[PDB]
Amino acid sequence: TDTIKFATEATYPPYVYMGGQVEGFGADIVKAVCKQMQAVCTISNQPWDSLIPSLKLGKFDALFGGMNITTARQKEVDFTDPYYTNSVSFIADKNTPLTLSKQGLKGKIIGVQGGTTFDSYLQDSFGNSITIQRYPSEEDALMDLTSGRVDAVVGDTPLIKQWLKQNGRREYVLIGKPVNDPNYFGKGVGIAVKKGNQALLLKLNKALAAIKANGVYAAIVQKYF
Ligand SMILES: NC(=[NH2+])NCCC[C@H](N)C(=O)O
Repeated sequence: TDTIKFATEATYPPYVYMGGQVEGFGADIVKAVCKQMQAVCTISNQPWDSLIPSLKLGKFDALFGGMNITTARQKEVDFTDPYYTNSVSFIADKNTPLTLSKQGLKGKIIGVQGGTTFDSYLQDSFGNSITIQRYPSEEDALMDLTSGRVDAVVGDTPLIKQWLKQNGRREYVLIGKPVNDPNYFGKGVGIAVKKGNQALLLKLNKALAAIKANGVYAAIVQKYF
């Protein structure tokens, strides 16, 4: 559709991040679909909480950036077909990037609410490579994270973000881990457009399918994953 404005908050590696240009897996997917569509595009970096309101007001045409498709979000916006698996977010101090793998988290302590699906996911995906500390609640896990007693926390992101905001901690940020274990697959990550924008949605879906078909998608995946 010749001109398309995308927005994200560039704070979620490896999906999106700051290279003063937005970079990352999602940024490359967006550039690739735009090329496929013969569209001219920009990616704007804006506060996470402003994105959906701005999409609804029509300031942007599309949102992306490690955005998990969820039933709740599907009530507010329309998503494309997913272009990668869903992400489990780890919350950690921004001063130290983490590689979210068995080797990258070697010697780290990860806090989690005990007995939850997040706890099971950590056990299955990391096994004995990490130390898991379990808490009665996400708040208790965060009390340890933000006093330096664990390295990262895994839990419900909207609740965690709410806690961090209420308690005036901007120091802690999210890192995305793609879920490769089919037992924990969700709908995936997708590009969001304004609810009812069927024309753009169809164009984006066709473009995503086309980059999958011509090898462009596979090369982008190989770059990051
Ligand atoms: N661009 C970003 N800051 N993305 C954060 C995404 C966090 C999480 N995956 C979610 O779907 O809510």
